[PDB]
Amino acid sequence: RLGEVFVLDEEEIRIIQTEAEGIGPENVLNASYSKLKKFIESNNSYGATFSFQPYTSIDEMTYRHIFTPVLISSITPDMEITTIPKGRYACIAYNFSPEHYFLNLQKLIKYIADRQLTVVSDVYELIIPIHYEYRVEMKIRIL
Amino acid sequence: RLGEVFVLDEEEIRIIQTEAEGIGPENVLNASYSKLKKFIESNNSYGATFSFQPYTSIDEMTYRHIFTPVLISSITPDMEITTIPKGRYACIAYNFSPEHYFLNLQKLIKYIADRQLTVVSDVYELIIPIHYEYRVEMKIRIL
Ligand SMILES: [Mn+2]
Repeated sequence: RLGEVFVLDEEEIRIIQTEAEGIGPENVLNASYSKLKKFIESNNSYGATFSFQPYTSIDEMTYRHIFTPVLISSITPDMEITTIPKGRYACIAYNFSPEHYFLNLQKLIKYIADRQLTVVSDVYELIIPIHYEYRVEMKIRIL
Repeated sequence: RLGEVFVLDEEEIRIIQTEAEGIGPENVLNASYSKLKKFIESNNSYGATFSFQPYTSIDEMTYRHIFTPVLISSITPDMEITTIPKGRYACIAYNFSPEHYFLNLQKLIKYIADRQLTVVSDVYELIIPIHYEYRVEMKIRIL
């Protein structure tokens, strides 16, 4: 159940997110996901969102928004309150590793190409720090 | 039922939206809502989104994203597919007029202050062109 696409029915998650001014996977892979954290320092797990495309290489990618799940007021603009709507999701979870990232993205991409699915959201990249290493849940909404 | 806050339970609307690079109400009031249209020319009604705050003046405001309801593929990034989640909304509809805009915003703002409600989204400004004049539906998600 780790390193393979599954389709689940998620409930809705409330989040706080902001614009990911330029930053992309290429930058996080040149460091740690700790980078995104910085954008949202103003919950415990964080994430990024990016347009779903059949990318042929990381460089083509660029994140759109950095977000964090919530659990509320006194929030400035430049930070938005939204959710990750309840729905059917194609998910692929793995332990973070540069080599893995692109590879898994490809699996998800292929999984949707075949199965001729219809995506209705961006790819959500959820980072979950594992403290005894990162856990990554890549998912995208489908119809 | 026109020019007063009501709370309804909307279903979910699928939309396409983009970043509203700087643009705000102050600019649309100096022209027509036709301005926003331009941002999303790449449905029939369009809209804008902005952070919910107890604004004391239009100038303080700046739009966040311009969007349009949908009804699907071959979409570039720089354009995002999302929704206006189903939920309970505090809505205020009126016929567009510069004088009205701020005034009604105030009503909605007051309505939430009293009633001590909890908003969980940005203010959605839905523009509906009336062709025999504009119709504006200002709404924000509540808990
Ligand atoms: Mn945005």
